[PDB]
Amino acid sequence: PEMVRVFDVGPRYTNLSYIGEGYGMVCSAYDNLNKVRVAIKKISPFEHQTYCQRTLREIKILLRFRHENIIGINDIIRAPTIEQMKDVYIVQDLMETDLYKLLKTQHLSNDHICYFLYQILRGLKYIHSANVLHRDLKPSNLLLNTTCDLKICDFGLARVADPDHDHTGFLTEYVATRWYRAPEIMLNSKGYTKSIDIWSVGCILAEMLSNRPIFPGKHYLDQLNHILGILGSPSQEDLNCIINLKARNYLLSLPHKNKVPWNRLFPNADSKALDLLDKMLTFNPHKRIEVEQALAHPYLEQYYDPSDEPIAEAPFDDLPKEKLKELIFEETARFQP
Ligand SMILES: C#CCNC(=O)CSc1nc2c(N)ncnc2n1[C@@H]1O[C@H](CN=[N+]=N)[C@@H](O)[C@H]1O
Repeated sequence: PEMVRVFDVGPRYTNLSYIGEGYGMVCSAYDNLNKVRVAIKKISPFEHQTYCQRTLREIKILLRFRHENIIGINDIIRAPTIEQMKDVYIVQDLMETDLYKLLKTQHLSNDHICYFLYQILRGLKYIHSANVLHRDLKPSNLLLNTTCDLKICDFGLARVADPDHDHTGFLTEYVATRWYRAPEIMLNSKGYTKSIDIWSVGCILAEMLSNRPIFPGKHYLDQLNHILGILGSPSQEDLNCIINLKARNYLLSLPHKNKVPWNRLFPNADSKALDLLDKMLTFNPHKRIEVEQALAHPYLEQYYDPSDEPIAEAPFDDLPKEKLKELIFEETARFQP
């Protein structure tokens, strides 16, 4: 068996190269059936029930989705029996880079920003049409190939939307990446509505315009104060939508902050881009633009075509890992001989 930097994927996959790490490690490899290099991630989740959760979610959702702007699973490798199954290998198309790596060193043209945003929202339209929330959209979860085709990846924190149960108290702990969290997560939201993903896309759009995160909070409440430092103080109407007193009185305790105009923050940006940015980065999640409205926005008019923006055929844990291991074993059976 080949070893990189204990990789067990043969004999279909050979000539492995390290790519990176972070629930395991990712390599590229030659696929001797399809005669092309692919990406393989090795996952070792079965001890920690948390790992088994994220792994099962990603596998289940990505095997059910089929969309040009969502990464597919080509193959899954694992032992023939549960007893012998310690690692799972996920095989995907090899993608040249991701948007995080790209924004570290490349300035994007406006034409690239517009194309990337279109593809992000086209993929998100399909996700949301399945009643799924991605819940961790950020640059490193947007893969890009050599021709800038964009595919959303990593559904390990994804959930079925549940708006009726979205309310919670002030300073409720949250897992998804801090810089891309909508302001209501810190105030009164569990992140169970589609508007959580639109906020994240707004943050991605801002970052494409300047190559720097727009709201780089250094800790939990600091995130909210970066957001308010640009958006300014919420209106009386938007406060009145927050019924929870601890959250509301926190906001009322802050000094008045004026809005920072988007065209002062991004003086080179296309004005239509900044109009759509404003609508994605709206404080009140009920007033925030939805995915299909964003696709119809004038910034995207070169690409918008609802007939070519498909939706899903149908919509979409306390569990002891023994049942989760078993669930993972079952979900991955279709790739065995
Ligand atoms: C197989 C499988 C499961 N795929 C994932 O879980 C998403 S990661 C990823 N998928 C890639 C892909 N299909 N082609 C090229 N490169 C990829 N990376 C890169 O692997 C290091 C980050 N790892 N992390 N998290 C960085 O270089 C990422 O660009």
